[PDB]
Amino acid sequence: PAYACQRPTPLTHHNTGLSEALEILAEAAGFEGSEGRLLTFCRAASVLKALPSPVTTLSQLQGLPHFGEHSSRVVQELLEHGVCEEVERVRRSERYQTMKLFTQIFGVGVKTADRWYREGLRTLDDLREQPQKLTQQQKAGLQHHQDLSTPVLRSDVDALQQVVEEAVGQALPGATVTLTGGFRRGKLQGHDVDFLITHPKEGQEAGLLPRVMCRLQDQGLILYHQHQHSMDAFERSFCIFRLPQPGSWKAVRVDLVVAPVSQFPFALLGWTGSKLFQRELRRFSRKEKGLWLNSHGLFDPEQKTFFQAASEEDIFRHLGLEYLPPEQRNA
DNA sequence: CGGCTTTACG
DNA sequence: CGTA
DNA sequence: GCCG
Ligand SMILES: Nc1nc2c(ncn2[C@H]2C[C@H](O)[C@@H](COP(=O)(O)NP(=O)(O)OP(=O)(O)O)O2)c(=O)[nH]1
Ligand SMILES: [K+]
Ligand SMILES: [Mg+2]
Ligand SMILES: [Mg+2]
Ligand SMILES: [Mg+2]
Repeated sequence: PAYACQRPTPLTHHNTGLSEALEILAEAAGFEGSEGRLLTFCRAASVLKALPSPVTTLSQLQGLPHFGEHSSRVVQELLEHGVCEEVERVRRSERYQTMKLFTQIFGVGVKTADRWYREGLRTLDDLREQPQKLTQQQKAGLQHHQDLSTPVLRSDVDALQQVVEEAVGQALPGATVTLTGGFRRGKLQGHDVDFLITHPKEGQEAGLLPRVMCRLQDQGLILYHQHQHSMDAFERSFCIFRLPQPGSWKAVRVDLVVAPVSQFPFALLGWTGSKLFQRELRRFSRKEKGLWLNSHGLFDPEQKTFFQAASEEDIFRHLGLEYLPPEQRNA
């Protein structure tokens, strides 16, 4: 199928080297402001992730969506020689390495990274030498960069889920906490931990994060937090937690999002990802079904009505798609 | 060409 | 501009 | 970069 939401995409697969190479080119395209090329290379990579066995010959690419001349050439060289010269050229280029370093800082996007690169900056120390030019978010991302570069593990997730569950339960009787993001899709490692919070009585979830954050801050667990007030915007908090470790601690990015229970299935679907799965699903909804999907709902612009969903299964059914559990959304 | 997910908040 |  |  042409859309990633039409096919199961497991976390581990049979074309790891080929997908890795295409995702290098996708990332590099993004660094150069070519978001169309990034999307195609990402889609091509995801098609290989969905295949039931390894690609060993070029003919297997015939008929595969999103494989044109460029993506096919990359696979051809990897099959024939074990490397793709274009990919290796990107890997060792100063532009790619610096843009990857900068864009992985919390608070730095492609545009900021590119400006810093054009200004001649190249290292984290170059950034630190002019703290007056950094936002508070970027200061926090640099302050904690080493820890934030360290993979978050399942044991960290379990520990953070307990402290968030404890704080949410202290802030609002009856509130629930659901692990979302990459760990819900079965990832064993990740860049952060994402939690979705709700309450079974519509409206009772309002005003929750300030209470949650105060209780976390009084335990000394919050190194950074950025709160966004709240339906078409959820209350959200992008945090850096201080996570205890044997004899020490490490900083961990944690995202908290609160949804009213009426919108919980849409929030869970959106925050579970993957990012490409989400994009593909929303593209499918609009272009194939004429319905507008976001993290709050599913809108019929002809009838001018929102679909009330009680589950992710409801949403897949309303879109005419076979249900995919989170572990098969690893597009 | 025209499109490419989503979009309020800080 | 940045954040999911 | 690929699709229509
Ligand atoms: N609308 C929108 N949703 C996004 C975007 N990026 C991600 N999402 C959605 C889809 C994402 O799955 C979800 C959580 O975002 P992460 O925590 O940044 N990523 P994940 O947990 O998958 O992996 P890891 O943390 O290990 O890097 O938010 C975006 O630019 N826009
Ligand atoms: K970043
Ligand atoms: Mg173009
Ligand atoms: Mg995450
Ligand atoms: Mg996150």
